[PDB]
Amino acid sequence: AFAGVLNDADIAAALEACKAADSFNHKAFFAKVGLTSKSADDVKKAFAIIDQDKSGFIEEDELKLFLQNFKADARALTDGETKTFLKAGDSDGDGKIGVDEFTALVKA
Amino acid sequence: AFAGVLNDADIAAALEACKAADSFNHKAFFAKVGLTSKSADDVKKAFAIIDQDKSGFIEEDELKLFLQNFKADARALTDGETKTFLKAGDSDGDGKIGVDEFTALVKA
Repeated sequence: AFAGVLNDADIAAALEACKAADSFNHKAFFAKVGLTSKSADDVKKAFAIIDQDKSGFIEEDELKLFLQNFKADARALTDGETKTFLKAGDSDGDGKIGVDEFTALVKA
Repeated sequence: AFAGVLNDADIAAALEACKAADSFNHKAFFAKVGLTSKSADDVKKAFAIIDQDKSGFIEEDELKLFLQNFKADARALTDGETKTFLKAGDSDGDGKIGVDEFTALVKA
């Protein structure tokens, strides 16, 4: 879903680096794919794609499928990767990530 | 110190993927640099290099400098990366990593 608004090669390389189970690092991913340098406005767009059901939050089931928003055949994160990613982004502890949280996960 | 027993390109790419602060992932690193496919005997050799003082353990100060064993000018891990890496490898909770622990961190 980003393929048009993130570069093709950046995505591929991002995915290749975390093909092994439990090798995912969201900072590593974000930097490589090129989202860290994006505008808060484009980051919000990115957010909406990940939030598959448009609930206004990225729930754990959506975080598990994070990579698949980038390349449809990407692997699911393991439970440990998902919990780690959740824990880093979920500032208020509601077990989900809201747009402001997402923005801080991407940029900081 | 591995440059002769790990490939040049693998190391470079491993380092490039984690240049950003807090982007380090030991599984990602290990897989890319090529240590995961090594013999328990070569893994022990790797261990001895990281254990800079030959105490028989990789203490936290040595883990912080992990990358520098691969390329001398590599960055130090942040405190958060080091704690995470320590926590994943330190099975017995003595705050350091022994060779068997290291072996399981690399292979599993």
